[PDB]
Amino acid sequence: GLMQFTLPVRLCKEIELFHFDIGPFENMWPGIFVYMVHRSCGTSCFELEKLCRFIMSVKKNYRRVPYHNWKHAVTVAHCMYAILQNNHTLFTDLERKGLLIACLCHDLDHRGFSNSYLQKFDHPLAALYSTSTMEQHHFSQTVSILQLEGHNIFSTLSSSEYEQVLEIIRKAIIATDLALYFGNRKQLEEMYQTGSLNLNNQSHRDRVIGLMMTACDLCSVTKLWPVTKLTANDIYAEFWAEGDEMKKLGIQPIPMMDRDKKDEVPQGQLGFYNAVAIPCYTTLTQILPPTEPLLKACRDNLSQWEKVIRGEE
Ligand SMILES: Cc1cnc(C)n2nc(CCc3nc(N4CCC[C@@H]4C(F)(F)F)nn3C)nc12
Ligand SMILES: [Mg+2]
Ligand SMILES: [Zn+2]
Repeated sequence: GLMQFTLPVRLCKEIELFHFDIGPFENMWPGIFVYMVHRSCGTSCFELEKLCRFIMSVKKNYRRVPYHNWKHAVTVAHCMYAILQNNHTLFTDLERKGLLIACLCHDLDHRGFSNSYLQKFDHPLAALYSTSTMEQHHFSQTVSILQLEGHNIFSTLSSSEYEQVLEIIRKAIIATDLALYFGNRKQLEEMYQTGSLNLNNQSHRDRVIGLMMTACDLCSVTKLWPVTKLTANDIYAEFWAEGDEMKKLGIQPIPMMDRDKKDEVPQGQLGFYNAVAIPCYTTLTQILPPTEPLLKACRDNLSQWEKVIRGEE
């Protein structure tokens, strides 16, 4: 256990910042993740051989799709790392263990299609899981990989601690269904404003961890503008392929997914920042003040989309 992972200087410094981009070198992403586990959890948290085997099977179970791919998994895990490292004393040891794994696993075996497309196509997954269809699938894939021989990274926990970590992971992964975010955020907003928010209340922590999951999942809007803008291309590449598959079933896609409305993307981003992203980081910053850099970066990117609309960029 004298075997620390170490990053080149620029990465060692910049990985601590919320806006870090993990880079185009896929083969460095596993080491970046182990580095983050070792600092946010400890060199004691997992056996290195088991953790390495788990990461590589997780990678193999992400698909070659434009956005919901292995790079997205590691990107979402890094945003969680930055949240955890900026709120040293707010989280339990089980939470530090579970949440980086949940982030790495949270889109396992994504096919690049929405819950709504699986329901309209009548995919078998839509009959097995009637709500949060893909997110129940991602959690089921995580359990599968944890059960492969030599892949049980939680083997040193008691039965009850193992049950607890798998429940943190399950709830964190379900919470990445954006349909559930609007309601979660409204309850958190009321709880904060009436001062009823209690981090010793388990159902309150669960809500706060859900919002952390949304914030990490949406973190492309918190990056430097060139990263944000190029990530948006990948996001729409998926939506528009789904739009094409909606038109093949004889269904007009929603505007978000209709490549004929390419021109409105700037205005679509404004709506998304104002309805989803800004509210997300605003409520997160109220509950967890040291996450403010996420809100500040989001607002800078909103202002860049505003520039695009005025043709100033
Ligand atoms: C989940 C998520 C994560 N991260 C990001 C950055 N995004 N961007 C989105 C798309 C947002 C969105 N774009 C549109 N547009 C685009 C043109 C037509 C339509 C409108 F007519 F509005 F302009 N509608 N909507 C709702 N969804 C996400
Ligand atoms: Mg997802
Ligand atoms: Zn995701």
